[PDB]
Formats: sequence, structure tokens, C-alpha cells
Amino acid sequence: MMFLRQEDFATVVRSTPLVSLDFIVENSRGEFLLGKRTNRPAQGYWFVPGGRVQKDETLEAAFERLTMAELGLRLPITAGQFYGVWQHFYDDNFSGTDFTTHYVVLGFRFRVAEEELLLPDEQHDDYRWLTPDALLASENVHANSRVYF
Amino acid sequence: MFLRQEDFATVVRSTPLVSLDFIVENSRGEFLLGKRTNRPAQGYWFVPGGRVQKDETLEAAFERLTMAELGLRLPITAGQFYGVWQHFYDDNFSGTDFTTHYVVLGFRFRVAEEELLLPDEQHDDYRWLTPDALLASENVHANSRVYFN
Ligand SMILES: Nc1nc2c(ncn2[C@@H]2O[C@H](COP(=O)(O)OP(=O)(O)O[C@H]3O[C@H](CO)[C@@H](O)[C@H](O)[C@@H]3O)[C@@H](O)[C@H]2O)c(=O)[nH]1
Ligand SMILES: Nc1nc2c(ncn2[C@@H]2O[C@H](COP(=O)(O)OP(=O)(O)O[C@H]3O[C@H](CO)[C@@H](O)[C@H](O)[C@@H]3O)[C@@H](O)[C@H]2O)c(=O)[nH]1
Ligand SMILES: [Ca+2]
Ligand SMILES: [Ca+2]
Repeated sequence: MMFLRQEDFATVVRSTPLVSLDFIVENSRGEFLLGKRTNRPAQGYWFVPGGRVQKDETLEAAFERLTMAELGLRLPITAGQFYGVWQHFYDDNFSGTDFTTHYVVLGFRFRVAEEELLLPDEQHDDYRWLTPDALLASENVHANSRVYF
Repeated sequence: MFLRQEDFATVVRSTPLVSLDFIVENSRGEFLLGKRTNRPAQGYWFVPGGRVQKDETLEAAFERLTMAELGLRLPITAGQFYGVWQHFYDDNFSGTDFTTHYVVLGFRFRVAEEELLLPDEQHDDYRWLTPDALLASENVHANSRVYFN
């Protein structure tokens, strides 16, 4: 009912906007975390960690599930600074190139201690901590992440 | 993308809707509520608002929805962003067999009553209510009352 069967997720992505939380994650030196995405959309691009909110899931609960899933560290929504509403449009989707993906995105910024994360490998094949100037200069960082800086 | 009934049902069953709610003020410090004829929140006084469609920008949705809800097209620049809210209902647009979930973007703006053309498709009556009056009535849905808390 929350994590959908692929068939139902496909209908959802084809038919309506997804709602996601994007995390602008700072370290103690003022650098920010980007992961190199292994899944579509934005496959192969460096992107901020984040993910979609599920059916009947509160934003408070989603924030905890997603920080744990993306960073290996569960944080409460009270730790985040609301960072605006954004919109991400991609010509492809998780399953291929047959339809587009649309996210309405809630940004949240917060600082962590790098040593306390347990970065997972399911959705990203590499992670880097970059300065705003550095990430803004690279076309390998997706435009939808660059705009946060 | 106005979905056929089958796919709207699958969408509502499976994922949050994204909507814009309008906190609309007149020249008397009163706010517009309509008595809803559709589920969810059927039969309650509620602020005007509606869902964002697939591949529709928030800017375009604001124009479409102000026109559809108020009879007057307004650009998103007319609205003052008024938070992210979450509405959970035990019923849905076509029955009582599954729940509806909205992630909601609120917008506040003032209008001249004589410039609106209030439609009758989704509401059977409209009133401009003071915060005190709307807070004192259980016929105003809790999800609208909280905008004035
Ligand atoms: N079967 C199934 N798969 C799902 C579901 N929800 C997500 N997935 C898949 O599970 C993986 C993790 O999904 P998320 O972490 O929720 O979303 P995401 O696609 O990483 O979203 C992030 O990246 C986008 C593209 O860069 C961003 O635009 C977005 O805001 C967010 O940061 C992805 O492979 C996604 O396709 C579901 O209900 N069912
Ligand atoms: N078939 C179909 N029907 C749709 C679709 N989108 C909306 N509808 C239906 O078309 C009508 C108008 O839709 P909206 O204005 O988008 O939604 P809503 O029912 O008004 O939602 C508003 O009220 C909720 C309950 O009070 C609020 O919680 C919400 O934020 C918003 O103000 C409603 O009968 C709704 O069920 C679609 O893609 N396909
Ligand atoms: Ca993710
Ligand atoms: Ca409506």
C-alpha cells in the first residue's frame, strides 16, 4: 500500500506528479553531499539525496524514512530547514523511456557529521562532498540539484 | 492530463495527490469558502483548491485552478505562498472504499468580489467568513479551519 508493486508505480508515474523530499546535506566544513545516480531518471548524474513520499505517509514520517534510506542516518523533520518548493521534469522514468516523470519537490537543508552517515550503495555508485562553487561548475551535476546552490 | 476514471482511481489508491489551496480574502477581512458537492470533504465548507496534473507546472496549475475555482484567472505571482499542508480523508472522489491523501501548497491573496464568477460545479453555496465564524463551525472542515488557527 505504501511501497507499490511495479505495475502500480508505473501507472502512478505515467499519470500524476510524484511528491518528493530533496536533502541539501552540509558537512562541518561547509561542503554538500552529492551521489552519482544509478537509477533513472537523472541516471548517471550527480544529484542531492532524496526520494518520494508514499500513500498515506505523513511528511514527518517520510523525512525519517528517507533520511535513513538515503544517508543511513534517521533524522526528524525538525532538523531540516525548509528550502522551497521545486519541480523536476524528466523525459524518462524508472522503467525506461516510454513515459516522463514529474516530481513536486520539498527541499530541506541540514548539517551532519560525515563520520555518522552510513551511505548506502543501492541508488548511488559514488558520493562526494563538494563546495557550492565546485558543484555549480560541473555539467555532470544535474541542473535540478545545481539550482539549490 | 485529466485522467480517465479507472486511472484516477488507481492513482488515488496508490499515491498522494498534489494540490493548491486558495485562502482568498475580500475587502472586509473575510475569506471565501464553498460548500463542497464532491468527496472527499463532501458537504463541508472548504476553501477553493484543486490538484496539479501530470507534467503541469505549478505556474500553469495556479492559472487553471483560479479560473476553474473562482471564475477568474490569476497568475501565481498574485499569490503569497502560505505553507505546505497534508490532508488525509477516509473516502475518495467516487466512493468510500479507499482513502485520499493530498500534499497541499497554500496560497493567500485578496480579490474584489465583483471580479469573480463563482462556479456551481463543485460547490452548492459560497460565503465570505471571518476567521472567528469559520473557526466556530464544525461544518467547516478541520483541514480548512487550520489555515486560520
Ligand atoms: N516498485 C516501486 N518502486 C519505487 C516506489 N517508489 C520509488 N521506487 C523506486 O525506488 C527507488 C528509490 O526511489 P526514491 O528514492 O523514492 O526516488 P528517486 O527516484 O531517487 O527520487 C530522487 O531523485 C530524483 C531524480 O534525481 C529527484 O528529482 C527527486 O526529487 C529525488 O531526489 C527508485 O529506483 C524508484 O524508481 C514504489 O512505490 N514502488
Ligand atoms: N476522472 C478524473 N477526475 C478528476 C481528476 N482530477 C480531479 N478530478 C475530480 O474532478 C473534480 C475537481 O477536482 P479538483 O478541484 O482537482 O479536486 P478537489 O476535489 O476539489 O480537491 C480540493 O478539495 C480537497 C477536499 O476538500 C482538498 O483537500 C484539496 O486540497 C482541494 O482543495 C473532483 O470531482 C475530483 O475528484 C482526474 O484526473 N480525473
Ligand atoms: Ca532516492
Ligand atoms: Ca476543487
